[PDB]
Amino acid sequence: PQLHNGLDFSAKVIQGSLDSLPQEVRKFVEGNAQLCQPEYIHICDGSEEEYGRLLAHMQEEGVIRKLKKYDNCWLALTDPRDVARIESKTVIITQEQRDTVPIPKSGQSQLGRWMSEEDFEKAFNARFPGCMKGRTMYVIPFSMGPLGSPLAKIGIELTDSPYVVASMRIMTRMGTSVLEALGDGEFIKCLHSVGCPLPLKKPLVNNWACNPELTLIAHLPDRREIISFGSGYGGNSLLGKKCFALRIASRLAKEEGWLAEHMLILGITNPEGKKKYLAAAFPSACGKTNLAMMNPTLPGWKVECVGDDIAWMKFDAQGNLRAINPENGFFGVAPGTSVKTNPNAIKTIQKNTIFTNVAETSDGGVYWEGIDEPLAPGVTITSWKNKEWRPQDEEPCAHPNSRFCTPASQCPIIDPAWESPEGVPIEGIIFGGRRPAGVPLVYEALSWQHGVFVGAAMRSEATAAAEHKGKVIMHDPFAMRPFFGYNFGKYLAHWLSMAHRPAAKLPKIFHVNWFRKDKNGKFLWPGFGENSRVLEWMFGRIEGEDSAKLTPIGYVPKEDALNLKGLGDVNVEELFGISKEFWEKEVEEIDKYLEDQVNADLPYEIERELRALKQRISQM
Ligand SMILES: Nc1nc2c(ncn2[C@@H]2O[C@H](COP(=O)(O)OP(=O)(O)OP(=O)(O)O)[C@@H](O)[C@H]2O)c(=O)[nH]1
Ligand SMILES: O=C(O)C(=O)CS(=O)(=O)O
Ligand SMILES: [Mn+2]
Ligand SMILES: [Mn+2]
Ligand SMILES: [Mn+2]
Repeated sequence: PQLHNGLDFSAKVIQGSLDSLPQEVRKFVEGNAQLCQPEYIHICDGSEEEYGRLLAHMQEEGVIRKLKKYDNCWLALTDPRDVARIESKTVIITQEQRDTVPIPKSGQSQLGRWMSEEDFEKAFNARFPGCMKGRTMYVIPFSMGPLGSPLAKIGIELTDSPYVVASMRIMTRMGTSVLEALGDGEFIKCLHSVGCPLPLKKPLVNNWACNPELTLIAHLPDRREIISFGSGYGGNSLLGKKCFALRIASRLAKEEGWLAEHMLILGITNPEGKKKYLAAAFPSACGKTNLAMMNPTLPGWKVECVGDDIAWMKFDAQGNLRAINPENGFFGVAPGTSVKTNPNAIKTIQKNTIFTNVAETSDGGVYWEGIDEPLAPGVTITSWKNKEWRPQDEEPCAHPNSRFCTPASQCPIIDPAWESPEGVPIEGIIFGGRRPAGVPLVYEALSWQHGVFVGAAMRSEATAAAEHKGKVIMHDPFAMRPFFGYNFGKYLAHWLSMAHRPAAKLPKIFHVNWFRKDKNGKFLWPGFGENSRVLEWMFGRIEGEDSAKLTPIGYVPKEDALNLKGLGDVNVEELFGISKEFWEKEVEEIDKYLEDQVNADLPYEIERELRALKQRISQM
């Protein structure tokens, strides 16, 4: 009801009907419509006709270009200030601070950024009132996970960016059918705005609308709401990926008893016809997508991909830890992808793929550093800054965090159970990061408690994913440091509690390091497809083969236990060298980190493993 006509937005709907929306869905749409004041309201249906109209619209607006060399591939160049996640401006709103982060013993919490409701209300009222003036508010109904899976969650994202809508059609399952499955059930509320209401006060760079000064990515897990403003790039705008499927999902997983982790899922088959599934948690820009799509160099071995970034795991009635990929596509880093490193990715991104901030060749193709592919004579390269680029310049032709957005079903080695609603049984979990020194190539945990300690003690040199710089070894426990949704001490206690469940079939826990260098700064391990030799040893350990050797840090492969045939130049002494001087300093850094960041919320079982490791190292 109303006294005038200022609340009924039915006259602004250009596709769909507010009358056909569920009541709680319509309240969420009309409520924010009155606040953001959009010129139009577009209810997405996920059809090919709608996807084609948005591509044509963005091309006419100068947002995206058509890559004429491939089949339905598009290039988008963004503002140089809006190129990655902004971890510093990502906050979690809870009534009590201890719900979000463990109260630090002295320093500042590196495990999350908390903000009170009172402070966020002021930051919200200074950004969103009238932010969509003259723009179209798109309503995106999407489902994370197979539409029908028990662990499937439905979300509604409001946004004023057609680039977000197009990307969400690739990365999630979006359409009219998601609204039918929702009904009057619960959904996650997602609100996004680029923060450029018309008329524009500031001219846009590369026709990319963004507001870097007022960028804010807020999470309210008690309200099931995600509110993002100012950014339209990747993890900031695609609210169903990092904000939903990791931060909010980890909170829900703790409440409901499952797991939401920053892990890939791959299935590997041996020449004897046995197939196992593995999960691996690597930090951002550390090799997850390359591992999940690996072309193995060992004959008779095959790798199939279930997912490359996010995993939702939960025990079943039989005690098996089952995992699903809640995503629908791949949002992977472009630089470094070549026919040598990731040939299965090259086959995937040749059609129906949206590229962001990669270089364009004059014949209509893509180009980036590490592509390992020469060009034809007369072919010129246009950098991501929309400028002419020659190999003589200092700057790279593609941004380090440039991405491709391709459907998962196009991957030639996609696992036939990647859309199965029951999930795949995980028999192994892999941790690791970028360590240039000290950490051996691979080792195996001694128990479930030691394995949880291994994940909590993860460290890796700073990459180019967030906004950190410099060669600095930083802590990244479970590769979840920028994505924790609640107290990290309670996160560890949730992982340790898995060993208390009846009939539980706990997987083995391994730690790898593809990035160990020698004294020359050269990589000691070739990596990429050669990592199948490391996965071969894991496969045998899960079966129970006697190919392990006990060390002060865990189980390492025996002498002549790794298939190193063909790589006769590998320095096995330096690949598995365990220096006591290095590990005395390493445990000191882990002790100082866990004591300050977790403090009174640290489970005793984690402190016991820290004591045990330091004792075994002292006896060396
Ligand atoms: N030396 C070495 N480098 C690798 C290996 N695998 C991947 N890399 C490099 O590490 C970078 C990380 O690539 P990704 O697999 O996309 O990183 P990611 O873990 O998926 O990170 P996100 O996509 O942000 O979640 C790539 O650009 C590769 O160049 C490897 O086995 N050995
Ligand atoms: O940061 C990561 O690990 C990503 O996968 C990229 S984004 O989706 O967070 O932009
Ligand atoms: Mn126009
Ligand atoms: Mn990731
Ligand atoms: Mn990836």
